[PDB]
Amino acid sequence: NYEGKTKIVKVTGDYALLEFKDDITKHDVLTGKGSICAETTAILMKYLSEKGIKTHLVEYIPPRTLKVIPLKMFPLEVVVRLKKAGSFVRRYGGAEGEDLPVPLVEFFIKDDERHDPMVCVDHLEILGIATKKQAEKMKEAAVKITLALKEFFERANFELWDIKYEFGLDKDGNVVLGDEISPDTFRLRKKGFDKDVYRRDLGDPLKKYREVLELCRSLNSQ
Amino acid sequence: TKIVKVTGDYALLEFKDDLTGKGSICAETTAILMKYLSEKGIKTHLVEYIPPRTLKVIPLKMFPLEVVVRLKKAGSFVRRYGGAEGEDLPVPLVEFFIKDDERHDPMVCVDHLEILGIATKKQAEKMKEAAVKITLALKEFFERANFELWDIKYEFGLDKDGNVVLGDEISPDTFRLRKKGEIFDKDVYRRDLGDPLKKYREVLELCRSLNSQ
Repeated sequence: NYEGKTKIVKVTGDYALLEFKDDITKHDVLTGKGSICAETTAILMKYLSEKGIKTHLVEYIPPRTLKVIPLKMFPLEVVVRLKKAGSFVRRYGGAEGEDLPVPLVEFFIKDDERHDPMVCVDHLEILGIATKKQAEKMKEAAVKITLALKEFFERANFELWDIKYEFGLDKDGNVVLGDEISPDTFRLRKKGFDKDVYRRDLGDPLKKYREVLELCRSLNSQ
Repeated sequence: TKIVKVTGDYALLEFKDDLTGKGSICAETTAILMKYLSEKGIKTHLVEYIPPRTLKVIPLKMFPLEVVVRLKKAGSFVRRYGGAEGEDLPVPLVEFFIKDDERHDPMVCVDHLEILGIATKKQAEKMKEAAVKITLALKEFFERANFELWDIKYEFGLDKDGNVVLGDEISPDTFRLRKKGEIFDKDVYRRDLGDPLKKYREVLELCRSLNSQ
């Protein structure tokens, strides 16, 4: 099968199973965190799929398993930034939290060894990782999804700072959103304080996850 | 290094040995390659070489960018993505780097240059095309003497009219050049480790010779 850092994938016949673990990356292991991420992923991806966006989710199998369609994944991490934060401020400066004029899409070769080096489309073509067409699809999908998700959390007055995606090809060569969608892959903040936020997070990390889930459940029932 | 100093309608770019005596060689090399590039239709800030270390150049508003063109996988390219050192690239690869020492000159794709206010798609786009042309013409130039260009770095700026122009210099300080069929030797690096100007001298003489010296 295959055991990654936060989840394990097991190919079962036609479909595949994706089990979310309780690990963290301040590495550790919070209890019930896998179930939380599995469910918010399933809620978010369901919302996306009924909109036409292709994702690998077939269904949610409580508590921490997702029935997914196999995909031939790209060794890539596609990040969309709506606001300046993280490695973005450390590389180009700016005000963490400042809005960008438009959504920024960045590619990173997923390679924990040499760490995850950034790449531009030209790189993907030369390294034969993806074609100019696939790359451009992934970019279009990433932004589409990012905006759709942005409007989603918007209903709750929460703002999406940035989020990371991973895509793959299904049995027909379609670009499909794989991986997950949870606090582990995106930075979401209250509409318009560092100290405070940092406090509860250090108090008990599982709190932001619980809050995100409840939030998704809430918006999901409307 | 070297120091630029405007002289009214033009500028004077003085190459300093900054501790050696390479500035003269570097200026002459830059003048020879940059002059050959011009007849190839490429636009550079070169007006003329004023021996032994100055260049009469047209004033330019420089882009805070180091644009790299790789012909073969080497240096930072293999470290980042692996692959065999010296392996030729299907097509030249252009990479952009912001000049920010405090931030370690982060790489930036086109969408960055624009979103960051550094350049426009059209400018970035243009620096790419030029960089590839210059590189190919330079690779061709050295192949006539059995030398292979591995990678090189250029800097561009905008002239008073606003178009992309090649700036800075072209010398051993900006490109990696090896003779085809070179087998690295321990004793050679070592002993010759006392003559830093050696590579500069051979390059300059290489260019003079090719310049139909």
